[PDB]
Amino acid sequence: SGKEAVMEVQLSSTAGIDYTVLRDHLANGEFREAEDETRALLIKLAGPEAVKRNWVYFTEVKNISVTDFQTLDNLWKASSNNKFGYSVQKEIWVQNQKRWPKFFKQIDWTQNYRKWPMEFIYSMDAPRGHLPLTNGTQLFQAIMEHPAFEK
Repeated sequence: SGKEAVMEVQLSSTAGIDYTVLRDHLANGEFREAEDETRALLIKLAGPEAVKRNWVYFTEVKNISVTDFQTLDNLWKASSNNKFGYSVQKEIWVQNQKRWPKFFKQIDWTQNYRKWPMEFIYSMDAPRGHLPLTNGTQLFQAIMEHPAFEK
């Protein structure tokens, strides 16, 4: 169903975050824009200091709620026949023995080191775990180690 699946997802937030824009991108298959929206929300979610400077410190992922993360992940999973999502990324990372460059290769972020944003794959043709992005490396870790997926 693809586009229909994204719509079925319940859109919930501890922090009054309006996921519709993302949802609408992800539904209509607008992965590039969805990625950009995703980043922007993660910033807003990390709290005021994060928003002021406009990137996120790995420390601040602690601040982001389970629900909000789960919502993002649900949508990304939904838009992708469960190929995309933070949780997916954790799975692929754990499956590669938490060994980073093995993982980065399995996620086709190297296929070199794919240059953003022209050189990335924003489509259903992308490998499982290719999206979304999160570009050191402690940040991305903190996300996956987050309790929303642990589980």
